[PDB]
Amino acid sequence: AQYEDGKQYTTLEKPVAGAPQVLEFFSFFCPHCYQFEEVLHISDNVKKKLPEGVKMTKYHVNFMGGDLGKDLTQAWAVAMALGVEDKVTVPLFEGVQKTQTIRSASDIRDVFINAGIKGEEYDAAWNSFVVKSLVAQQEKAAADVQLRGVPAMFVNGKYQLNPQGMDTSNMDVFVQQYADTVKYLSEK
Repeated sequence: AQYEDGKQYTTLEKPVAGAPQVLEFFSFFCPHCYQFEEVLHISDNVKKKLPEGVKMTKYHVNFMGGDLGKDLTQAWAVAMALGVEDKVTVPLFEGVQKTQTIRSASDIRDVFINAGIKGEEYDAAWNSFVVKSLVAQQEKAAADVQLRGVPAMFVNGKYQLNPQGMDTSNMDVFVQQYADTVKYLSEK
């Protein structure tokens, strides 16, 4: 074919029922995730090519950056509950990896305050049980698919994107190939 198992994607030996249609995993500690987010805008270019009536989910993971890693997964859960993913994603990445000014939960909280979420509203969300389950969901979905590395994309719990098997000479070309692959897998 032109799209072969083991080449632009791999297939899960243990498929995952009821999974989100397009499921992406990242870490604010993950260097390629930074690339994927602010240089390549993968999430965004995938969205643009998906059929629709298809929803896109993105989750943070715990296995990078120890204690601060977990804090970031809760903070992402807060982002998700308040719907402020778009206002914090970039300063969260740059605070962990570029400026290195995120060193504690409090520094994470600063990013939200500066992004305009209110302390009262952030602390309330942070501590809410809706956020607890949303953390639980994030962990469960990573658990369901044997996740040991990020970035990672899964399409209906049975296909996993394999970017090592795509050309990287041209970034735009890598992105199109990536998204088209998601689209092909979407339709499968």
